[PDB]
Amino acid sequence: TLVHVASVEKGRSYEDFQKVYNAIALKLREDDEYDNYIGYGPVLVRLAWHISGTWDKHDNTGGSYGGTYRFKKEFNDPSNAGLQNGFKFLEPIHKEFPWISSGDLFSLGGVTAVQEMQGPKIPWRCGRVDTPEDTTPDNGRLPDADKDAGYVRTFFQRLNMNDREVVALMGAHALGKTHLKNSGYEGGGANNVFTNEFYLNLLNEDWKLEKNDANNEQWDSKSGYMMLPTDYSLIQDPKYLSIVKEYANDQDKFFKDFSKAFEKLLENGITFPKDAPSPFIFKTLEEQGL
Ligand code: HEM
Ligand SMILES: c1ccc2[nH]cnc2c1
Repeated sequence: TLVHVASVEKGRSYEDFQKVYNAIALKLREDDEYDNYIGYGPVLVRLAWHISGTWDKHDNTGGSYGGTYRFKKEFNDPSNAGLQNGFKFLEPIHKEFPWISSGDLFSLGGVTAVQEMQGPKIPWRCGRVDTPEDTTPDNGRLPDADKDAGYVRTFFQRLNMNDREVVALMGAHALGKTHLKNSGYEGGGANNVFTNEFYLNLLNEDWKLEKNDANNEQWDSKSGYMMLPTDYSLIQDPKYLSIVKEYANDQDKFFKDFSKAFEKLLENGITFPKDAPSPFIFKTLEEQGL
């Protein structure tokens, strides 16, 4: 119903966005201490998903386009607790590059994090345009963690995602950790390297249903790993489980499927002129010798 047309920031081209990529990537390298030396990679990915995950396919409300996370209603969404750190991270980036829209910056931060953490290339398109504060979606559009596969499946229909896209997207839970103070879930062992480990862990660990100090159930393993009830639902549902096994046994296929679904997620709600530039594929720092 609402239409949002991609409008390229004036006169900008690939090299401009590569420059923004690189500033994000260098800071990512710089600020290595954050969250017990996990770095900001994971929270930037989470931020990019939460700013896109407000989308509603039925009326094209929410979505990354409007960059509405900058307004207090959305930034104070309880579902977004902890994400202020990612916002604070990108603040000097925005100040150095004031011409990039908020939506483009938030989504590009997510792409950059994934690639720098050795995940797949994620094609990325520019052209999100900031929209006014009253276009900010209401709280409560992001998913709950204490639910089952049916919830997860239904939830993601609203973002136009199918079983394979959901299971692939969840693979980002290889990254970073939960924070009791943020979500009511107790962090387990944490990584900042993007791999298909989330699926391996699901299938190979000895999971026990435990209560954490916030009185929420989560699945914990002797090895110090953890899963959310919605994570675990991927192996409880037989359709989800088949895909989990696939990604666990095929790193390349996971990367390819993640790349597509993550780009899709970041682009939901946006109309790209026939006219628009092709998606950009940014080189990593290591590819550039930086
Ligand atoms: C049913 C879906 C999902 C639910 C219930 C869920 C729930 C959560 C929870 C509770 C947190 C911890 C927040 C805090 O304690 O710091 C979180 C962390 C995170 N989520 Fe999800 N999530 C879902 C899907 C996704 C998807 C689609 C992505 C991205 C493609 C993703 C990326 C992340 C990342 C990277 C973290 C780690 C953040 C950090 O370490 O600071 N999540 N998830
Ligand atoms: C968020 C972050 C890390 C995770 N590891 C397993 N499930 C997770 C959710």
